[PDB]
Amino acid sequence: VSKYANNLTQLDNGVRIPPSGWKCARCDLRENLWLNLTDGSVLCGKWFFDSSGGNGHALEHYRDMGYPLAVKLGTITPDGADVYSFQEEEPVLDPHLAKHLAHFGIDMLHMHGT
Ligand SMILES: [Zn+2]
Repeated sequence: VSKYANNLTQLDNGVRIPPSGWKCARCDLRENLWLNLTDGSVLCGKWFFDSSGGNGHALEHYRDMGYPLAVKLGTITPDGADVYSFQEEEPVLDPHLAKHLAHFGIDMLHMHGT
């Protein structure tokens, strides 16, 4: 569980999650994405060997905003999703996933949670 999730600061500043449901800033990846919990910056992170992209936008986001938390998009299930912390450096959980995703328009139950 993320310890930063307790003190999760969200920043609605032009946050507009795309009609694609997800896709990162830098590269053109449809998967392996990291949706920032704060301002809603969607980035990604390739799984070792990838031939589509996965550049270092995460560090840039730490340079720009400094918010080291993002949801691993694509792993979103009715139960929950995977989250990565750049601050804790670990794959972390969030006891407010549903709230955060719901505030993002991300409905886990939409496909098969109802
Ligand atoms: Zn990317």
